[PDB]
Amino acid sequence: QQVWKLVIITEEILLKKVSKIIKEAGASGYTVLAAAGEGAYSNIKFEVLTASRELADQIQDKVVAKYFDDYSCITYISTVEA
Amino acid sequence: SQQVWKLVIITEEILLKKVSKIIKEAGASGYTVLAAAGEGAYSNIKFEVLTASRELADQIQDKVVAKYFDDYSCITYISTVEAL
Amino acid sequence: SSQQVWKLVIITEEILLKKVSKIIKEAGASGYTVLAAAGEGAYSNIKFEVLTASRELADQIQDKVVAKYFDDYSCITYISTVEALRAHKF
Ligand SMILES: Nc1ncnc2c1ncn2[C@@H]1O[C@@H]2COP(=O)(O)O[C@H]2[C@H]1O
Ligand SMILES: Nc1ncnc2c1ncn2[C@@H]1O[C@@H]2COP(=O)(O)O[C@H]2[C@H]1O
Ligand SMILES: Nc1ncnc2c1ncn2[C@@H]1O[C@@H]2COP(=O)(O)O[C@H]2[C@H]1O
Repeated sequence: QQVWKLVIITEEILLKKVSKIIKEAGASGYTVLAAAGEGAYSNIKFEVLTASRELADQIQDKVVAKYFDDYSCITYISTVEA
Repeated sequence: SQQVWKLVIITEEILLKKVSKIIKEAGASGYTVLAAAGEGAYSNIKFEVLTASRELADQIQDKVVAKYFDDYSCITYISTVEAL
Repeated sequence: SSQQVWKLVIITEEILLKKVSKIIKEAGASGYTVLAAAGEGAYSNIKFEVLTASRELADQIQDKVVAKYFDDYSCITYISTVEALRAHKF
């Protein structure tokens, strides 16, 4: 019941593209919340729970490779108990 | 100092008052709600409830899941954090 | 391939947005995220999330906000750890 929580915080423009990467990669779902900040609720925070670290890592590695340079994004991973 | 538990519940908006009732009636210090959307559209809510005792978190959790999980789209998980 | 970073959360009334933001930046944080929130102790609270690679940085921010506002406003704070890619700077 120990799963991994992937977080992606990125510009709101990427809502469909990032949720595509999540859905296709095989995640059972995702959560998304409106967010603001610096680095106006112009961003979104993705939360993807996955049964395996490797899946979380694969989603993050694709999102980062495709979008980290041309859009402002951060991402991190933690573990939770389900 | 002091390790507390973070119970997260994600359910749809209409359970807001019934779930908050369960949290308060279980004797939690309080709770935090954020608006959220997702797939498993922004008419779901995310509860976060922090508790000194994993006991308290687990009861609140089972009582919510018993009453509503089968009939409503709903997820939950627990982690630990460091409070003051 | 991963590095430990600390995540500081502060939940306060929305009116404290400008003051708390300024305390985060003045301590040298690379950034912060804010979400709108409601709760009990409609979305008239705010949740800050501040990631940093030094627990000392997180401790300074937390100590200053607690000292300044936790008497006069209803707030909570906590800290946990997360993992980030080494390639990223926090
Ligand atoms: N794997 C997952 N990761 C993160 N959030 C999820 C996951 N599965 C379900 N959820 C959340 O739980 C909610 C249940 O109802 P919804 O499908 O409307 O929206 C869902 C998401 O917000
Ligand atoms: N035990 C708890 N778990 C989660 N959040 C809390 C808890 N106690 C207080 N809070 C949050 O702290 C906030 C302080 O102001 P409010 O009472 O408006 O709303 C409160 C909640 O958002
Ligand atoms: N150190 C940090 N802690 C928390 N959030 C951050 C940090 N750095 C950047 N962010 C978030 O990542 C977002 C990236 O785009 P923005 O610059 O619009 O706003 C940023 C913040 O919301």
